Amino acid sequence: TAHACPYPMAPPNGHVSPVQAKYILKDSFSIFCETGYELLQGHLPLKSFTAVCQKDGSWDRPMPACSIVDCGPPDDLPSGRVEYITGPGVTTYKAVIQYSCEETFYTMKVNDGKYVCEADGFWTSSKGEKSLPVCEPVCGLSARTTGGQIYGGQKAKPGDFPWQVLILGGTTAAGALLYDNWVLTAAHAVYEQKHDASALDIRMGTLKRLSPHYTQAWSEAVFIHEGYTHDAGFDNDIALIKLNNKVVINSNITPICLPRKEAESFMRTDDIGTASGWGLTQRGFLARNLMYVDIPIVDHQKCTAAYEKPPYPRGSVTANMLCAGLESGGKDSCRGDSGGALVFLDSETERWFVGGIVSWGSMNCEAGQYGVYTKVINYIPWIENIISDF
Repeated sequence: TAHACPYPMAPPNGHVSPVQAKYILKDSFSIFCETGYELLQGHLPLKSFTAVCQKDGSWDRPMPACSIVDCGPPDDLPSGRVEYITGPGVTTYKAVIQYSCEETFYTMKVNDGKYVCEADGFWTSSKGEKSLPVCEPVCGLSARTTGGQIYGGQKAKPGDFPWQVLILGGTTAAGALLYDNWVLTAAHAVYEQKHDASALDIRMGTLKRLSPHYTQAWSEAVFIHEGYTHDAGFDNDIALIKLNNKVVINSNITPICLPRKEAESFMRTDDIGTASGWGLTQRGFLARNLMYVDIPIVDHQKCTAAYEKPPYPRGSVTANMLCAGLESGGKDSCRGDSGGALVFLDSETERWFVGGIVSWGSMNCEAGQYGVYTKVINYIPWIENIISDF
């Protein structure tokens, strides 16, 4: 009582493993699909398929499909767009799509935006990446002419300092936007709200600190340099604030660039940096409008020694700080707001980068009393290490 089962005809884009002239009781056959095609019984992908001829006249399992792998509609790229290369709406095995970032305010990182639909069902970059690319904000753009110092306080125009950030709530301080979801500031400015990031009301995009027209952001987490000690000097006075959401990048909101290896070239003694603020840490009155001042780097040895004459503490100025200031810029001109960025012009790239963070300094605006700033370049690995975990 051993008879044949209907000769197995493979589905399109599939084949039968053991090709026998006839199949009878107990015998078997499997179906394997071409590369880029998958076994489907209905809408269910199978690990594999193997039908066995029973005592009946029929096979125990019906023929499955060998259907092309579909990577599905490509995800939306934030601050970017997608283009179908192979053809409109085509998302199956070996189809090609091409991501692009918005033209002037974003640049593409992580790869060139080209993804192919692979056999595993994932859109895959040339580097083998199965995640979306990232549209990073272009940094260091400004509306200013140059570093053409026009002595003393000046009024900021729209787009002059698009990285400028105002930090309200528990503290009153400043910062600078990095990328579209980080804010660089001084540790002394936000140390007390280290265990309470929510209480940091973060605002940007506005020249006027009292304007109802600003862009709002909220801190997710605050990262104090572990080397900063609150009740013992300003060494390692640097902190990062993570924003809960990314901010829109336009003419009024653009991050400052981080200083690259060769940034020391443009921050030598007598090189000109710019500090901006409302006067949050000076005295008397706050400015309604954003102000700035062009100030030269002061010889470190001259500044070290200036802050050692009596009555003063020693070890005040460390290798983790730089000094800048004018030798006679009354009131209007001074250090800046606590946490604010001291910026410089990379002349090769025409991009502004942050070189200092307003940290501390004398009360008497400045001669012989310069501002002291956290030397940002010493902390690049510290900054890179935190921003890479997010």
